[PDB]
Amino acid sequence: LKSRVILAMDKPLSYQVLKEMENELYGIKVGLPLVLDLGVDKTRELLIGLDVEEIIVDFKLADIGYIMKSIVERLSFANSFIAHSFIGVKGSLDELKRYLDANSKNLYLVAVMSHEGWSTLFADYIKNVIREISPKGIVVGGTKLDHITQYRRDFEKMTIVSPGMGSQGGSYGDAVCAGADYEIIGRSIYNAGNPLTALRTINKIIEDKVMKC
Amino acid sequence: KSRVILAMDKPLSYQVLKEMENELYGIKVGLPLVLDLGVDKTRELLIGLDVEEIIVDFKLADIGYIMKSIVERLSFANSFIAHSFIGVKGSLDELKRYLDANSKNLYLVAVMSHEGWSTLFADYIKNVIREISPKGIVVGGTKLDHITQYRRDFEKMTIVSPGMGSQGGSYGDAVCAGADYEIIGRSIYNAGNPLTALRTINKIIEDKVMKCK
Ligand SMILES: O=c1cc(O)n([C@@H]2O[C@H](COP(=O)(O)O)[C@@H](O)[C@H]2O)c(=O)[nH]1
Ligand SMILES: O=c1cc(O)n([C@@H]2O[C@H](COP(=O)(O)O)[C@@H](O)[C@H]2O)c(=O)[nH]1
Repeated sequence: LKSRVILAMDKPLSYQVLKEMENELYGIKVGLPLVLDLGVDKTRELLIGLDVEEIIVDFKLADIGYIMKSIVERLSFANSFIAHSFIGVKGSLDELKRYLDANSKNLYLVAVMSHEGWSTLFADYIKNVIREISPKGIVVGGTKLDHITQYRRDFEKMTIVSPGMGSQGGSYGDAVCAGADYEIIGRSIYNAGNPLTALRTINKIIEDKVMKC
Repeated sequence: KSRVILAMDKPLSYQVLKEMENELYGIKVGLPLVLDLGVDKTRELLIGLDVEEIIVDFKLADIGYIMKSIVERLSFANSFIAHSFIGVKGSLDELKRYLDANSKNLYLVAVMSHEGWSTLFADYIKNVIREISPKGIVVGGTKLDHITQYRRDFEKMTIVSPGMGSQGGSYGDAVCAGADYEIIGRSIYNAGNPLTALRTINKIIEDKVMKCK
């Protein structure tokens, strides 16, 4: 089958390794630590040499609209961007969404985070923001499986991406089983002795889990 | 003495900054700047400057591991801004610990300046701030009543307030409402003569402060 993995590239991997990974990943999530290390120019060059379904730039955008737009205009190599939902619509997400739509870029909104300290106190407000903005997708922690299932019910056509797998405790495939489309995986791949073997192993586990699912 | 923190969200010349250094409290480094110049040239530009405080503002809003990875790359700065919404355990707690270990200041975004910022989480945010006990907080200068309220609630905290000029805030009103410093971007860096703009703004702030004091 086809991979459900989005590589969280928060640290550089060699072109050699990434080249082999191309056809065994759904996408790559480009993180701020990576871009700070390589610079925008070299980040773009790196990705140009790669062929994956989706390149997602994730700077966890959470500012006024002007600043979020200023950031994304500098990163045209991405297909999609991640922003927070909690910042709200007027003068923040509305401006960003307008710009991204005008430039044929996708938006993902952070709905529920993976760490224990995240509050789900404001799900009604968060859902309204999401419903209002109408992003391509949302981020829902793979450590919060019940939230994944809840969000999939409340948003049937939404792309759901789920991080917190491996390092943070999520067992590979549980998020997809609970309703996510893709699982975001960072350290368990890029810090592995052999990141390629790590990816191939994970793809197997996910395949197995989904079937028992 | 200046109460202005220059929001450097686009490059300005070393030439100009050197004249500005003695007429500013501090400089807030924005993400578009660092994307443009790269980290190493950002370092070079700013360490070569003499201001009281350099605050790196990438609106930190991730898990602890990632937020720490980000700030470790910009440790020349004195202070960092993070969102309070993301919560404590596994996020802000790890960041605060790391920042403390390195004698860095943390500012938490408490109330944002745009219209879409919800008052719904006011109590939750206050709790996070009490739990973390950061050096300062960010409270929108377009939200003067919130500044005053937050000043009463956290009399010992540094309050910095953006939204002055471009977003409609009148220079000095934020300080008069009880903020220590005002954050100002476009009104200065997009001015025909940024130096003149800053001097004009400093004059306006001084006049206002002398009246509200
Ligand atoms: O709630 C969230 C949202 C995220 O985007 N992420 C991101 O998912 C990735 C997880 O990386 P790791 O597999 O090494 O735990 C990181 O890029 C992180 O910023 C997360 O961990 N939790
Ligand atoms: O609620 C907030 C919080 C901010 O940090 N800011 C920051 O304050 C600055 C405002 O710049 P400007 O004066 O050009 O509006 C920007 O760096 C922005 O990211 C804000 O505008 N509103």
